[PDB]
Amino acid sequence: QRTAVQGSPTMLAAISKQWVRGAKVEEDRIHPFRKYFEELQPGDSLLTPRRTMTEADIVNFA
Amino acid sequence: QRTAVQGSPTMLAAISKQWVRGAKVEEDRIHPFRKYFEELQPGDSLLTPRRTMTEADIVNFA
Repeated sequence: QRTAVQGSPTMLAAISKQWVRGAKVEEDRIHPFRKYFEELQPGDSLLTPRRTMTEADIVNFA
Repeated sequence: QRTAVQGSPTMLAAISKQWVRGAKVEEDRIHPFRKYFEELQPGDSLLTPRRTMTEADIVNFA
């Protein structure tokens, strides 16, 4: 049976057992790549540091 | 016999059978480096695209 489910993205993430855009995340101060398959959960999240783009980056990449 | 030939560059190119500065050119929408010797004519010309110089280029080349 095909069923459309409406709600907030966190509710839809819990219903789907998959993270969706705009759903609550969880941060762990362990990088997600260091976790084994069983230790990972949908919604485990990492905010990286920043990188400022330069004209030098355009030149070097091209 | 040595002869001085005065005229427009285009006339001098046609007389010389060599292209000279300021003479009419022919653009062909096929890159000139793809033509065999016999297909090439003096005056076959290509305008390339542009490249903007940057401080990064000075640094990288130095």
